[PDB]
This record gives sequence, structure tokens and C-alpha cells, in this order.
Amino acid sequence: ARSRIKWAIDYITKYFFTEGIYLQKRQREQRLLESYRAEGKLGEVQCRLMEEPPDRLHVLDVGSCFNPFSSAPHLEVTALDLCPATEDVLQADFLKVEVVPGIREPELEEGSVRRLPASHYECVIFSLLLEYMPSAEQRLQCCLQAYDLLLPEGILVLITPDAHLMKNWRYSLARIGLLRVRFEKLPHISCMVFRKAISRELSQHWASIHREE
Ligand SMILES: Nc1ncnc2c1ncn2[C@@H]1O[C@H](C[C@@H](N)CC[C@H](N)C(=O)O)[C@@H](O)[C@H]1O
Repeated sequence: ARSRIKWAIDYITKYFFTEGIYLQKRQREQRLLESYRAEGKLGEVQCRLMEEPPDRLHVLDVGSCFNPFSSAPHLEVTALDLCPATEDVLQADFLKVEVVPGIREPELEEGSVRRLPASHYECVIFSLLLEYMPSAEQRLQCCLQAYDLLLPEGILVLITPDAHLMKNWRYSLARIGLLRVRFEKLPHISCMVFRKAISRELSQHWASIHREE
């Protein structure tokens, strides 16, 4: 009876606060960048790193039917949904949202969220959302927008319903800068976390050497 909501809250706390996983992965990715540089495959790459996590994490719950994460301690949740079921969830079609730099809060037009702050959220949650998307092109679009919304070393929680697909998702997301850091099987669901690596070039290379036709 493990809830995807309880699993997600548990990981986020471990990642930023109680186990400092973000520092463990930083060191792992720094070691990987040195291994690639030592093979002549990569040279000078831009690396952007997070400061010490705040006491209140900025979380974006996309496809948030009812804002399950709003009550969690130390999570400032901004909730979005195409068909909100509760009054605390904002109306929006994520596929049409602009990721804007230079803004602090969502900007609404006609009651629908149309602009969100870039590199502002420590976490973005896609809990059983991507399968509602029609095409694969639009699923990837959701993750590309999440990467622009995340801060350096922020995380994308991806929960999907229930092989070679999960390794193709790892490849396709590593190609946009998101490396998988956790995979767990809960009843009828598969819970994964993807991290905005210190360098996109780094993740793009890991993907190139892990593509299997
Ligand atoms: N293009 C879209 N833009 C915004 N929200 C969407 C879009 N397509 C589906 N949704 C919402 O994503 C939600 C999918 C739900 N199954 C997930 C609800 C909740 N996140 C959960 O973990 O159960 C629905 O409430 C949809 O309204």
C-alpha cells in the first residue's frame, strides 16, 4: 500500500535535505566528466551547480488534479491542471506554457497559466501525466519544458503506469540533460527521478555511448 505521493515526498526530502543525494550525484557526475575528458571525448564544458537547498523547496505539480503535495512540509507547491478538480490547482495546458526567464511567479491570461518562471523550481512532478499525452513528440516536449523550469541539479519525478522502454526513456531524457538517479517499482506504477545534470553536454554524451538501436 505504498502511495506514489508518499514515495515522491520521501525522495524529495532525501534528495535535498536528509541524505544529500544531490551532492552524491554531483560528485558522481564530476567523476564522469573527468573520465570523458581523459578519453578525449569532452573538453571544457559549462557546469552549473545549485546552492544549498532552501528550507522551502519550490515544487511544480504538473497535471496536479487535486494538489496532493501542497500539505507536505517544506514544499511550496505550484499546481497546474488542464481540468482542475480543486480550487487550489491552477488551470493550464502545459503544452502551451512558455518558460520565461526574468520572472518570479506564474503569469495568467483569461484564467489560464501561460507563463512560468524559468530555472526557478527545485522539483517538477509528472505523476501519471505523460500517458495522457497523445504523441511521443509531445511527451518529450513536457520534459524539455521541465528542464528549462528546473534549477541546476533539480529533479524531475516521473511516475508511469505499468522493459526496453525504460532504457529508451533513460536515453531520450539523458539527451536533453536529465540523467536517471532512481528507479523503483511500486504496485502498478514505476517511479523514477531524473536530475538536471551539472552539464547538458555531459548527459548528452552518456546517452551517445548508451544508445542501443
Ligand atoms: N495537456 C495537459 N496540460 C495540463 N494538464 C493535463 C494535460 N493532460 C492531462 N492533464 C492532467 O494530468 C492529470 C493526469 C492524472 N491521471 C494524474 C493526476 C495526479 N497527478 C496523480 O498522480 O494521480 C489529469 O488530471 C489531467 O487533467
